[PDB]
Amino acid sequence: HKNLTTNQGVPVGDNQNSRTAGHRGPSFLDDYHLIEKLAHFDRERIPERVVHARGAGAYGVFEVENSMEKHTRAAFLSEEGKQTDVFVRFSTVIHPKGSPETLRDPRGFAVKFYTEEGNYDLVGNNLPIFFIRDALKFPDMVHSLKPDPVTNIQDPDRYWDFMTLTPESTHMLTWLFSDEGIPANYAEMRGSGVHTFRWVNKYGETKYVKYHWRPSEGIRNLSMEEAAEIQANDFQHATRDLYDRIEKGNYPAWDLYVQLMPLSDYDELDYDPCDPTKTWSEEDYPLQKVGRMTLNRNPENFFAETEQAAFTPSALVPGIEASEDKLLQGRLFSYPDTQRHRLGANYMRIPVNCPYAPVHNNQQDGFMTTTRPSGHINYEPNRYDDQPKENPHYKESEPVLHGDRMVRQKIEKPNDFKQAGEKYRSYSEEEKQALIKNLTADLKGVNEKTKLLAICNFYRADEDYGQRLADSLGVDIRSY
Amino acid sequence: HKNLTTNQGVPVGDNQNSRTAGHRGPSFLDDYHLIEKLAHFDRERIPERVVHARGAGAYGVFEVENSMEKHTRAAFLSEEGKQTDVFVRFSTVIHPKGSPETLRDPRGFAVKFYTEEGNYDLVGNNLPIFFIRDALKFPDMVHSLKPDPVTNIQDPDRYWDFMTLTPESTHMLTWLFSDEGIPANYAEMRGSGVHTFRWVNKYGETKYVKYHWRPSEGIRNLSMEEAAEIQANDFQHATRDLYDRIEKGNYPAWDLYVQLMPLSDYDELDYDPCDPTKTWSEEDYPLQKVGRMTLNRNPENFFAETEQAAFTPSALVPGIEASEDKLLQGRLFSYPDTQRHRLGANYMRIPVNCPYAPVHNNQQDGFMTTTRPSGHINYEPNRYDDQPKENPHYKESEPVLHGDRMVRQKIEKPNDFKQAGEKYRSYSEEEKQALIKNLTADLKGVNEKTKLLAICNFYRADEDYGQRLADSLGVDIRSY
Amino acid sequence: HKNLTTNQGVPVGDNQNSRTAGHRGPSFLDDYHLIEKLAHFDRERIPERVVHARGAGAYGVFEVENSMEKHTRAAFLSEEGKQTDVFVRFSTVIHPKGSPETLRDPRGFAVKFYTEEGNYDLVGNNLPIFFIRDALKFPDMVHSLKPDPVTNIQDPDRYWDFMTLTPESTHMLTWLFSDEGIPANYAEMRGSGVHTFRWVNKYGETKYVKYHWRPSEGIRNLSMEEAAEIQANDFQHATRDLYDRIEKGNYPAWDLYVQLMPLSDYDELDYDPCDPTKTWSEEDYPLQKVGRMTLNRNPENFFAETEQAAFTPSALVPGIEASEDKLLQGRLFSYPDTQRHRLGANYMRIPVNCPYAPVHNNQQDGFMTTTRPSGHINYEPNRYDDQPKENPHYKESEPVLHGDRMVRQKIEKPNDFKQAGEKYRSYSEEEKQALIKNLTADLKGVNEKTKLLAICNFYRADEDYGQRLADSLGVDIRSY
Amino acid sequence: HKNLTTNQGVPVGDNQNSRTAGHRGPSFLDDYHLIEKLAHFDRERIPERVVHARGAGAYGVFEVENSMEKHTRAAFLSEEGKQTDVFVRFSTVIHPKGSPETLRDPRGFAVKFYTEEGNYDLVGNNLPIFFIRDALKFPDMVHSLKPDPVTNIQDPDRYWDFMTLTPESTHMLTWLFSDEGIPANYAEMRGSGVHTFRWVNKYGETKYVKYHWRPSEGIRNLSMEEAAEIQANDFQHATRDLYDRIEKGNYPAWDLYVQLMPLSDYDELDYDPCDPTKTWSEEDYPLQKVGRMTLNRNPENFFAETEQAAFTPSALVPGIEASEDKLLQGRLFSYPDTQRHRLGANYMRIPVNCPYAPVHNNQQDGFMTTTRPSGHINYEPNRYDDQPKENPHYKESEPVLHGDRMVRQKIEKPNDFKQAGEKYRSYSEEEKQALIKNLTADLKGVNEKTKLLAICNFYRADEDYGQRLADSLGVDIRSY
Ligand code: HEM
Ligand code: HEM
Ligand SMILES: [Cl-]
Ligand SMILES: [Cl-]
Ligand SMILES: [Cl-]
Ligand SMILES: [Cl-]
Ligand SMILES: [Cl-]
Ligand SMILES: [Cl-]
Ligand code: NA
Ligand code: NA
Repeated sequence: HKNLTTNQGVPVGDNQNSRTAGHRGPSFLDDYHLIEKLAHFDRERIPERVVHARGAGAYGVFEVENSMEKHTRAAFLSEEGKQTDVFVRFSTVIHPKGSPETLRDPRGFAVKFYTEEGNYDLVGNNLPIFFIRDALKFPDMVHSLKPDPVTNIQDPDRYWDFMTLTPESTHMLTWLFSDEGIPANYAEMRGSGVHTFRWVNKYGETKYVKYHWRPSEGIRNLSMEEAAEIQANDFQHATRDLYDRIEKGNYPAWDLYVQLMPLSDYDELDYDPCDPTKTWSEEDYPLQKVGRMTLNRNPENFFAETEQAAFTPSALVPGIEASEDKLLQGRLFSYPDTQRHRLGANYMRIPVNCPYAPVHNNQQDGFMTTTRPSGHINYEPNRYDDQPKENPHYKESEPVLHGDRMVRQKIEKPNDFKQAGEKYRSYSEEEKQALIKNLTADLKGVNEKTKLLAICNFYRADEDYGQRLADSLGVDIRSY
Repeated sequence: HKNLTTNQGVPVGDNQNSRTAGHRGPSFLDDYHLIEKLAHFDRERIPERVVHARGAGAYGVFEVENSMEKHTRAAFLSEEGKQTDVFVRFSTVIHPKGSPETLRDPRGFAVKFYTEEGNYDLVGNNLPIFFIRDALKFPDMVHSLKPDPVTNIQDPDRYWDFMTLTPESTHMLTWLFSDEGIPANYAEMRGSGVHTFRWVNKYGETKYVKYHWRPSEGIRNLSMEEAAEIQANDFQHATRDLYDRIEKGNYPAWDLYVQLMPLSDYDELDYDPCDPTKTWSEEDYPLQKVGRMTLNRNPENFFAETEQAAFTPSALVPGIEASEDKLLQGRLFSYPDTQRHRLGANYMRIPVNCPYAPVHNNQQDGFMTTTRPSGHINYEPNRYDDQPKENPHYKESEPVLHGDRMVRQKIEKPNDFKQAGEKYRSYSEEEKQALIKNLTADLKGVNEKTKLLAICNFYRADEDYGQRLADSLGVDIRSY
Repeated sequence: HKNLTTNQGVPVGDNQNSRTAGHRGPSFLDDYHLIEKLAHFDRERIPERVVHARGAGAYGVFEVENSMEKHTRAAFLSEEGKQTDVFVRFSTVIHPKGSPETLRDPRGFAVKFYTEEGNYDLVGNNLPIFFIRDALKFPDMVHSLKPDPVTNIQDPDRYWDFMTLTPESTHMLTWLFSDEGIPANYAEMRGSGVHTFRWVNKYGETKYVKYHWRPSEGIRNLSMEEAAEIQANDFQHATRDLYDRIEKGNYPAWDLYVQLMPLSDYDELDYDPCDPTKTWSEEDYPLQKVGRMTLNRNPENFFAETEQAAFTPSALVPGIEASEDKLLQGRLFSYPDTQRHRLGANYMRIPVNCPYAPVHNNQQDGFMTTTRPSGHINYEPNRYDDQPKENPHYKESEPVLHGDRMVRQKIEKPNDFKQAGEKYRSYSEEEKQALIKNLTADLKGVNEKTKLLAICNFYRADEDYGQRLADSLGVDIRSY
Repeated sequence: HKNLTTNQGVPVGDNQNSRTAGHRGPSFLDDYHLIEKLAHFDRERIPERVVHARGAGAYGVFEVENSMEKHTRAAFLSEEGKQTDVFVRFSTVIHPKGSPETLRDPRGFAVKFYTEEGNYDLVGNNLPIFFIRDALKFPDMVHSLKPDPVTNIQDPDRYWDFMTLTPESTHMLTWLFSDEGIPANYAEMRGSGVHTFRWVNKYGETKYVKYHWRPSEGIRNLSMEEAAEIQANDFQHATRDLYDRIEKGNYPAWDLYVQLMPLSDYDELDYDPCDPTKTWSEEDYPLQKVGRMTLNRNPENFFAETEQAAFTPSALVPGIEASEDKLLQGRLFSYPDTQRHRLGANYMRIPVNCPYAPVHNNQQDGFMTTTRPSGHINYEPNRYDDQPKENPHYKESEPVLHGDRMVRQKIEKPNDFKQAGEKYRSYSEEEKQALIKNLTADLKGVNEKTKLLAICNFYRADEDYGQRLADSLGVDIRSY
């Protein structure tokens, strides 16, 4: 048995009735419990994520099967059997909190590893490539996909205007308009790091790496009709499914594989291996098993832990570094930036975001300082041997720069269409039909000129691809 | 033709490429256009409304048919034919911003009238009563209805626990579990002030008043199966329908009626006329036509005008005052309190929220001061005849207090069940069948003891009502 | 020995050099440690307090000498010898952070008692009365006293305009313009509750109470010239003194006394005992010793503890209640209101603001949720016997209302001048000379009409008082 | 004559009395004017600037005497007689908002030019060099100079610990401990760009540039004793002096000069010309007159205009670019980053911060959106010719990078002592005595080892310098 109290710790005498002039009169200003309770209620909500606002979280463990020390000094990967706690958030992308999990969208697949050398965040999606290759375009792309700023409803005419004028999107659209554009839930779902990163070993040697997550449950997708039948009765079916699996002891898992590529392989490929519109061949750069992640614990509070969770691709650990990928480069900035706005300056002290490894530094103050700081010395260098100092065992690598000037210029070998064609041809006939069906339903209402440009882009990917789409849309492409 | 610019007004040379070390190298910090554009992107979102987060707005006009000056000095009601501009937001209640408009919920019906004596907000719902009668309970009620704080899914076991232990909710639930719990859209929908207010005329005479909005388009509702079939294909159908009517010149309208009641009728009744769980008889207090409101204009920008719209029941104008209704009393505080958090201290300068009437006062500063203030004199009294002064022609009435002490105590004559029984019996047989069906589907999974208490509450309302519900839930109540 | 780390817990390799294109080239965006460290620096500051921005804090203990249970059920006062931890902040009033502590101003004297029945804040000043008697005037008053909104310099012509048109200020000005307007430091200083409060005992009986703190160190004050000489060499002398006394073990202390007055004495006094422009005669309502407070510990971090400290007069504990004082009434609202803005919705979780008594309630979420919440049940009533419940042993009293109606009307018997005359006459001749001197230097540049009004107000207080001031300002008042 | 109103535009009946239960009873919650007026009061303050918090602003004009088009395409410099409007803020550095203007500190000298090609901010100080050369050290440097985080008082032991361990500070300390460390006011004061920037002409040719502002009123300083005498009677004397000069038509002015240096001179020098601890010889790189800035207009409101003013070194206009200076490089980021926090995401719409040049882009939303946005198209590329497009006439230059790797490494030729020794010798004997006096008073209480290191640093600058300082501090340095 417990008293209900104010936030001052005074037991509440009456949690039913306001204080008033007799039993039916107007209310008094001197009712501290009323005003405190209402004022906190009035302040419960914080801004949702700018994208990926709808999602669900879980905790688990990652266990190493094959140590990776030949290729990376990363501590969490250093020995067979090593277990590292994780927190994971899965999400849709474009619509707000509260929106259905049956809509077409990439899915987010964000993993926070609480390592002995700091937190490492791998901020992936299910699909392994992206629509764009430079972060300067990201607000433009998002604004085109988001609901129209007048009507508040998503408009294909708007995003297809953008995508068509951005032909590097063609590979990604070829994946997203398969039925994999609507994963059945979060458990039966692919994961991908998307970018190339750099792995750096104890000798200072560097390889390029890609990450892949393979579901123990298998990959399963929904047709447009299957999605509509679910949407009719449950607009949070994937959140529900994740929670329910874990509560029942049916823990979903993913095996982590990597591909590894010598830096020197740049020069003989017909694409840029750091162009995030590209995959790497699994025949030429085979998947290598690393370990397995199992999610086995639901959060205790959705707001405190899942809504407030903060991931960033710049949360890198020794042995794992960014590549030169221009899309990645902007993400390094945008995440902690948006998080300072969304969550406050001190968002890294929110429990789910805290490292297991020690934090010592000379930062101070900021809104909601709750950590009980002490000491006179908040600057370095200083004369005190016991105060925190830099440690040169933990320097990052020094990537070679091939460029001689500060430039704004597209990468060489963009190759916008080749891999889209390759993906198209890799589809079964049944898969090709679904792609054409899904594209047609999306394109049939859009501006004719934009519709034609879309057909043209897909035709450059593969002639059959583009001709089938033209036929299905009733567009005659003879004069071209 | 226009240049794309930074916020400094410098034309942008290249809106495609980040600044990098050659065409493929990493990105430079000295790229003001990238950082500015990303940072503003990262800050687009503000907190959504704590309740009624999903909604849609429109502008229009209210015209007086019958001047109301014998009963209220309100300027906007003073003459036949007098037109007043309005802004209106319609909404659901419980789920977040992107959530479907096919869910069961009251609907918000908020009207801002830009009058010559200031803005008047009538912050209504479609349904004419409420679940509770004291604002102290509102965070409890909402927390029970909202998604479970662990799972992020709404749970009937939670809100039926609260509602059953809050028997004053019994009238409201008898309306909400009719098919009127799911209006077809925002146009074919009732509106209500819910509370009794006080109207005060030029002689200082006061009557109690209730407001009702009657749709020109008629009232239409959805069965659970009809709601599911719409939900399958459109989670924003009511937002779409409002915009589309207005874009096509098919402007929806509502006629405004009032009921008026002498203060002295308090003793003539077996309920409190300021208990918001109660309606007033239309036989005994007939509806009197006031005028008509027609919505004819969509906003130019959804975020700036609809998302940032701020209404409050305390935005009263001369001749219209609060009643002693303890639920209303809390609302007077909570809206501008939540708005200061949600929108900023200076939220009343946001264009949609600005009055048409002049604003002059001694308030100053606050975040985002954009109004070009001037002058040395920001205090009153002051010796300067030209500075703003108080005006005694605009004093409020002085309501009589019947209570002799500051108390926390329920109103007398709560009468929690009588009007619920009356509403039940007023239903057609078809309507009664839908109510039972809708209650049953909601109750069938809840805790058995709570289930029984719900049945009991409805049985106290009407024996047939409660017995039918018990039969439909397979609960044997012989022996109570 | 410790590593400097990022907020991700990664050891920092180099805390001296930014990442750049060779040893002298421009900087890279991929420098997580630079960006994180700068971005947090950029966010260190929060808004200062709207008034009382300059101040200093200390911890200590209050011990009861005489139990107060005949008069109040307050727990912290129940027994001889009972010790309660306190936090205290002392302050100036008008100028910002960083301003000198040699300026004329009331001094704040704010005490938080961490009691077994919740936190009790007594938010006093050194002087025992105030300038105004209704909170509606507080922003006007402050704006007049604050630096001019154009020039950023305080202007006597502005605040004497307000004060002279607000004759209730006349008693307060009679104390503030003694040399007690400029206390020597925070230790050698009076403290006062200012307001009448209500004390309620175990039988439900109520008395009015005033609080007084008497320094162990005695009261000492600075002449205008003494203040200037300090200001020359130390603009933070009182913050320095408080810290230094404590660091050297010379702990300052105050004895707490009360006056007590029957409610019934209202009707036979020639002033309102809840008018905060009034004191109560110490002959007629003698000082009664309660206990002693000793300050013996400096805070560990000034920002986290003293800057973030939040006091409110509405932090009342059982046995201690507001009076009807209309100035007090506004404070109940304003403090927690400002604090939600200044410190965040969860400011009560900041360590210095936390109660020692347990906190349990159904509030949730809000910016910077750090407390690891859990559970499904965030609503009451609920079916769970273990969840927090109200406790009827802790109801507040029910003050009798003597008023008929909701009114906006000055109190009866304002008596603006009588006590100001009595205080004048109580001054030694030296003290009377200082008063006249300090008033004269402040008034001599003000608008002649405002100057004459000031003289009149003081002449109504006491003829000799007003005549002396007139003589000293060279103003001939014979014709009046 | 005007009505005082609420923010809803309702005339106020009574601005003196709260609404209460009779003339003396407690206060009612239904008092919208009280709550609104107090709640806005409670939200007036915003965070002060993290450094340079104490300052004053004025408007004026800059006029070109000698067109600069041979060296820069900057529009505002393109023709003789061309006038550009400016806003200017002057400041101190380390202490908070209300702190005295008589303290030792660099002074800020920030100029915002409202040009036809956008706003150009030149964010200078009075002194022409800085303490450090890499922005990574800036929060360290500030934390050491700021008041101790425990005591709230500045401590020379703390900043001298840092500066002595940061020998690059030696030149700057040599200027700051002359009596120029305390300018007499803001008018009689030097201005400096400090950094080398790049000027780029219409042919794409680049030179290094330094900026210098020469006061029409001359340079005048205060001794320590002169400063104390002013501080005794006025802690805002420079704020006062600037306002007063302008109000009486005694407009202060500064002539702008530049030095220009070929990029190819890097190897001809024994220091790095982009090391901000270094000046360039006026013999070798002569001062060239550009034009004159006159300040002739005080702001209308100090908060709206001066407190909310936002400058950034990254507000560069075509023809003027950053140099590789690593200190500059961090500032490009930190200013808009801190401003978004301090002022809100939309701080560029605050009037003083608005460009005169047109602003069009695809940014949207954010707190306090007051600009009435419209249109469907908030993304680029898009199919619409009339929407804003990039303009390739406004590309920035492409600086040559001399580095081949991403490194964290100090510049070559730091040369920490040489220019300090040159400055020392350039002082008159009277100036040398003041420098020694000021350094001695600052150093005499610091830790002995730190004291010795300071002496060593200054002795490396010049033997006489160091020996005089050692003699004056009583430190025997013969064994070294
Ligand atoms: C320029 C490109 C991109 C930008 C600018 C960007 C920016 C952002 C931002 C600002 C957020 C909100 C973060 C928060 O509020 O805590 C976010 C979330 C997210 N992004 Fe991205 N993103 C980009 C590309 C990508 C890519 C390529 C992926 C996958 C590789 C991805 C996966 C995600 C995920 C999964 C989340 C949600 C993380 C969570 O669960 O909280 N993003 N992104
Ligand atoms: C209508 C009257 C008043 C209003 C509206 C008002 C409002 C405020 C506000 C808003 C603050 C800032 C609080 C914070 O940020 O924590 C403050 C501080 C303070 N006020 Fe008042 N105040 C009033 C009268 C008084 C009175 C009568 C006293 C003493 C009797 C007083 C003593 C103080 C003190 C000591 C502080 C500083 C709190 C601290 O140390 O942190 N005030 N006041
Ligand atoms: Cl921010
Ligand atoms: Cl640090
Ligand atoms: Cl006002
Ligand atoms: Cl707030
Ligand atoms: Cl609660
Ligand atoms: Cl843009
Ligand atoms: Na191994
Ligand atoms: Na010329």
